[PDB]
Amino acid sequence: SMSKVGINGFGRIGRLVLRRLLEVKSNIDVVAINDLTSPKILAYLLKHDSNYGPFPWSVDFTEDSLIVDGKSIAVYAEKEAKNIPWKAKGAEIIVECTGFYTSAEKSQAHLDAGAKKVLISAPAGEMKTIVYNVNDDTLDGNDTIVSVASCTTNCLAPMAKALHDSFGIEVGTMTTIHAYTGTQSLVDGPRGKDLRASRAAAENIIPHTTGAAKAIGLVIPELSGKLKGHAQRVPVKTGSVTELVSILGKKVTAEEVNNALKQATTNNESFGYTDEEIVSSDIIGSHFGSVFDATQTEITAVGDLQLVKTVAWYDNEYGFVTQLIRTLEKFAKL
Amino acid sequence: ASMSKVGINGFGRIGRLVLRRLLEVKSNIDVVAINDLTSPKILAYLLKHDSNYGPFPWSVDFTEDSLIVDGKSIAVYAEKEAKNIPWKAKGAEIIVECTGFYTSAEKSQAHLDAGAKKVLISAPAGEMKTIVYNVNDDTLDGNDTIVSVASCTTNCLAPMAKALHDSFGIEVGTMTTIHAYTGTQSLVDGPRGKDLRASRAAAENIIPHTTGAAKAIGLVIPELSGKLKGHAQRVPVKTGSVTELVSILGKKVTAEEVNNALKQATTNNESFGYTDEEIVSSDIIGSHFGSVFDATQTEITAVGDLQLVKTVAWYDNEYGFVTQLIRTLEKFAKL
Amino acid sequence: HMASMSKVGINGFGRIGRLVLRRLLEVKSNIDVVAINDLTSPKILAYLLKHDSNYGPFPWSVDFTEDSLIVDGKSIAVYAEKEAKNIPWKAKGAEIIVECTGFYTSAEKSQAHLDAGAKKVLISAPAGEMKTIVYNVNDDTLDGNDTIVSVASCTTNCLAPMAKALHDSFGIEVGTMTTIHAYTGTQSLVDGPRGKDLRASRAAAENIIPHTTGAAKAIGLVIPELSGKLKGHAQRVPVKTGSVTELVSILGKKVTAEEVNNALKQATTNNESFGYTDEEIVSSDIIGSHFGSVFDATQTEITAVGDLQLVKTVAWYDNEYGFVTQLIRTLEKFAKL
Amino acid sequence: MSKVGINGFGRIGRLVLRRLLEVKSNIDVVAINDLTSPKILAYLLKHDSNYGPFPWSVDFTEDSLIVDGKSIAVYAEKEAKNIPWKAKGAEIIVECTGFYTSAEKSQAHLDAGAKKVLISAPAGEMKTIVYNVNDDTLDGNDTIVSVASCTTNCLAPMAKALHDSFGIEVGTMTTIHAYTGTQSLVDGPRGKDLRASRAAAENIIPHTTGAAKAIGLVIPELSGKLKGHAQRVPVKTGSVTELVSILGKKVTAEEVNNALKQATTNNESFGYTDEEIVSSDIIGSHFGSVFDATQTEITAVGDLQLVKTVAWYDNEYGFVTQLIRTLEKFAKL
Ligand SMILES: NC(=O)c1ccc[n+]([C@@H]2O[C@H](COP(=O)([O-])OP(=O)(O)OC[C@H]3O[C@@H](n4cnc5c(N)ncnc54)[C@H](O)[C@@H]3O)[C@@H](O)[C@H]2O)c1
Ligand SMILES: *C(=O)[C@H](O)COP(=O)(O)O
Ligand SMILES: *C(=O)[C@H](O)COP(=O)(O)O
Ligand SMILES: *C(=O)[C@H](O)COP(=O)(O)O
Ligand SMILES: *C(=O)[C@H](O)COP(=O)(O)O
Repeated sequence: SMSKVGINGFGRIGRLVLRRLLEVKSNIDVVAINDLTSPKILAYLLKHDSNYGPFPWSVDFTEDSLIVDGKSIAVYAEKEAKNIPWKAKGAEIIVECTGFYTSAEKSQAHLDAGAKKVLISAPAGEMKTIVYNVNDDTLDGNDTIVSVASCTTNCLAPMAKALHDSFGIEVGTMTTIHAYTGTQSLVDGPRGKDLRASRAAAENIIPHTTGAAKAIGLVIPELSGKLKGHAQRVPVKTGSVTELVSILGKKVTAEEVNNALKQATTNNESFGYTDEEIVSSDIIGSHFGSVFDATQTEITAVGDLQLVKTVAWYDNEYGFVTQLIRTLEKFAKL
Repeated sequence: ASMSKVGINGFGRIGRLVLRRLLEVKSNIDVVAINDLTSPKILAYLLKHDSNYGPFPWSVDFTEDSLIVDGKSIAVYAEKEAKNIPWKAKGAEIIVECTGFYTSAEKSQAHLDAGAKKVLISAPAGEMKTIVYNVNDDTLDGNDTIVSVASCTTNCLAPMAKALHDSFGIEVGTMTTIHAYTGTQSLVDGPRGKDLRASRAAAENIIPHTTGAAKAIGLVIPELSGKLKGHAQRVPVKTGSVTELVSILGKKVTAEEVNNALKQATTNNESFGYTDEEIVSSDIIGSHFGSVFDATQTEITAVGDLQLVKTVAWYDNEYGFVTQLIRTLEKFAKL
Repeated sequence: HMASMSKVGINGFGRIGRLVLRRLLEVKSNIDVVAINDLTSPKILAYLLKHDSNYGPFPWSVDFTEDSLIVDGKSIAVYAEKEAKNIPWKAKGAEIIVECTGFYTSAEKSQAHLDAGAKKVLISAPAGEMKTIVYNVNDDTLDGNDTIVSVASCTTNCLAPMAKALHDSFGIEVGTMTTIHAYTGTQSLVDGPRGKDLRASRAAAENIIPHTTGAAKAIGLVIPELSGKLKGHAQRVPVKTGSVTELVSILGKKVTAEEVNNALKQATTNNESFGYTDEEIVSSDIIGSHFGSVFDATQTEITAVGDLQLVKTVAWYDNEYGFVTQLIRTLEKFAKL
Repeated sequence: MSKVGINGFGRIGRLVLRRLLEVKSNIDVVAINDLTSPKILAYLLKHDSNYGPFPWSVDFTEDSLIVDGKSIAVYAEKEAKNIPWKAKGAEIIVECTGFYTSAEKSQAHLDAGAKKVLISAPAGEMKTIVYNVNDDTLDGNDTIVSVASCTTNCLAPMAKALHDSFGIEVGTMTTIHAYTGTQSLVDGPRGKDLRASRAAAENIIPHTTGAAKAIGLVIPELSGKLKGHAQRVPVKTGSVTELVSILGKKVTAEEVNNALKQATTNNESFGYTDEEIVSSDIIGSHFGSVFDATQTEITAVGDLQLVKTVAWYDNEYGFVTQLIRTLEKFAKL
């Protein structure tokens, strides 16, 4: 199985990818990173993290590398992926974390530079799009470029899968109350063409699109076209919650829904359950893609018509990263 | 000539804003007395200096037993029990009850025993007339003595639900409000009555919470009782909130039809605003509406003959709701 | 009679540039903004002008065309030039440029606006050793031959009036300042590279972040006698606007707190730039201030053992709008010289 | 003495328990006194917005908490004198309510049958301990002692190092300090202090600091020579103290840094950094104070010199580590 990884983009997701590989003592080794910033600044950002605290392992750097837990990781600085020297240290699978290569066509550049596979940390149009412990069995040995969808997709999918398997989802709409992220603005000022993205993120509730609305239908194809949604971005640094309002294929009670979800979470490393009265800071550093919260289930029933609201927490950074890593570990062995 | 002399019980966020709004609109209502647990010095400091709305627009001073606001005295009483408030001293006739401790007819009766004639409660207060101005204020009459203006979220939800119900019918619906933190919550993790989530640091968390709209809505629009449920997610913004409603309607619709219907309902409506601008919560701070419908967030999800309709309205849960309280107060005084 | 200059162009319609317009309209200035240069579309600029997270809705109407804003019914041209020398300032006869981008903070750089047809430039930031004005501290150093001028920084505009008053009353022998300062656009929203400065890379709304300010170092431009006598820095903190500067000085006289506060009170009298408070205010109370600086008598502290004395004085400032009111007073006088 | 009681299971009290378990202390917490139900206390112990999930099991009964399998009695007395500390034999009381910050007030716990009291705050004229500055002042006859305040625990090691190396002639400090429970969530009455009434997460708020009164008890040669205050700001925990001093010697920055570095060597209470840290990096710190050499500043004109030195502190967990050090020593005297 492939054991050598390269990371393109050592931002929030890239840095956490490394952290989680080390934490689970993966046999995968990160051999190289591509990013335009100096090793000294990357080392600083690896070592000190506003959301997750001090890095658990030693961190140092040289002019062209980081040294992490005594191991050397090359730092390349190519603006175009086609130029990254992935062959130099034998980088086989690229975790593409920049946001600038979110298509098969764009990520082909890494294969052209000598890698064997690419795992894209975002939705990436019409390609295999995997939420681990939902549809990771769709992968096979011939796949070369795959997506792990988005954080919100990894929250929504397991919950949608459980409801669909138990009851049928006829139609549904989701809203994620979502921690602010780097695509937003610190102060009011231009942020590309999206007006709301221009607004001070830590001072506002901000409506925003969600990657789940396009990606969910690739993950659970029976639900393609049956689900829409969006986000409200709010001033918490990480930790998010997805609410899904569905019409189901049969009549249910709150207990029945909660039981079905509890069953779906049993011995499921990707999908957790809680009936504790938690809040978002309790999900920070979670090792699930999604934690269903039985305390927030609500059934609104008027005869033949019933609306079912189900709610799951997710750490949009580290939780989603644990999912990426599960998918990567499987992807490497194919 | 109306029943113009008012007393405020509870000079907190809502009480102080009551005064600010009455003065802003040059109301004929005269606030003649306040009851609160704290000194006039402290109440004057809080009235003058506001973290959400800025400097008070009028002069503020105090004496040992009064505030002096724009040169007009307001008596300050410190009675923990409302039956002991001497409302007759200055002739306070209508009491704006803003403490949270008297949210029923039986409790707010104390003000009437203490010599007031009417009470308007700034919160849901059980099975009593419960008014969202410009939704059901025509249900008030001259015999009402204790009435509620529901909650902020009810004032946000009701006009949007009334419009949809009138134009399309609502068969069933569920709401979530993404809601600014309030004084019922906690600064640091620590006990906060019986509710476990209320104990958690409010400016550092998304905190699920119950909403007053969930019981108050079938009092305001009786055709909808039993048909809506909902809750809140309390989040770290200081004021400014947004209510999402997911409904099944009585007919099939397009987003444009929905937006047009809501736009028509907002026209010449001082309580209910409309936007198709890409606003965010800070833009609703200081709003003079109870609710502002946002056409940019309308979403129809349809499969077959099944349709879910998501409609969204903003509200300033402080000042916006207070403008509604004041409209209701002004009418109640004239009855 | 030679009329004062009345037509302004704004280079950079960021926070400062937008607030420049706001303040000119609020004061019903004689000065009209006739043009703006910025690379962002009029649609987005109109959206940002109309809706402000810090100051609320714009008080006048706003609309736009593909190449203009229409503000209070008046058209303002919008150009999109990357190089200042290419801005067509002569089209609407922009005479004074308010240079708000941060990319032209020197005489050499800002003279490009003169090449582009403007007559004078006022830079909204420190700009090396050029004429540098804190209004009501050293604006009487301006004259008719000044063509490119700086208004220093917000922190300079906070520190200087307090330092001037102390220097004039008592003497400042040496001093150091710390500003506990609202976060700004030069910082980061999430932890990530922000040029070469390590602390600027850290999430601004989630941290106390030490940061430079040249305010004290270059104070000799504004108060020559204090050149080289002051140092300081900032702690950037999670408030959206509103800041406070503390100055610890060795003075040239033994003083009491009352004596310090009285001298500062006299300095703030009939002074539209420098206010005084003895109220127990907090940062949100300074948001929207029309002063450059507001001295707070409640925070004065004298620590003294024998002849050894330290004096702490503290002034609030709205690092956005308050600083902008200073920029506008400077601009109005500059226009008449 | 090994059996402890906690009066007040707020931020400090819960973290006292957390740290005691973390260091595998032989101290045994046998009882807690707080007006809140065990249900709610167990929920707050389990789930912490600043430090994350509690690392041990937590359960409860109507009158107890069960922590890592061990029962801790929970009493609900509003007056300390009525707390029945003799029932489980609580000998040393960690007094964390803020309502008994004097000898005369904390005497109540001795009348209630405890042997000694350690107060988590300044408490007037009593022995006031910053661990690794003056913990050698404690002896076996002391019955009521203070661990000063978080800011004092930050300031003291920095002031002792400067004073020992250079002399501090006079100084003034400002701490840029995380908001705390004594402040207000929304603008509204908060006792008599006007600034405390203001929304803490939305403002810079000038405030007193415990270090102003306590530092002279910790370092007696400096009594009357230091003053200061706080600016409370919107971070949940993590703070930073700046001290501006007139020293008794002329110095360079490197000389100051070096002197500080030496003071932090083999010193479990006082850390050192030359990295470009920010406040979130101090959250969870196991020091009372971390001196930051990157912020050192020397301002000199002629033969006048001002020296600015800066130290980080986790005002919650760091200070609690110092409290625990002092408690462990106090229990053995
Ligand atoms: N977002 C909002 O704040 C909001 C919006 C709509 C309605 N409300 C509702 O209106 C009421 C007040 O809310 P608030 O946010 O102003 O609370 P607040 O806590 O800011 O104010 C409560 C005030 O009442 C005073 N008080 C408490 N008990 C009292 C008593 N027994 N006698 C006299 N004074 C007393 C307090 O000192 C404080 O000044 C509540 O019923 C609340 O549900 C609040
Ligand atoms: C998580 O991937 C990131 O915060 C994007 O959020 P989505 O809501 O999944 O688009
Ligand atoms: C408004 O009344 C106050 O914030 C309460 O909020 P609800 O969601 O209306 O209870
Ligand atoms: C104000 O100009 C801006 O926030 C910069 O702050 P300084 O502290 O003046 O550099
Ligand atoms: C720490 O003890 C608490 O936050 C008090 O702060 P001080 O600045 O030490 O009073």
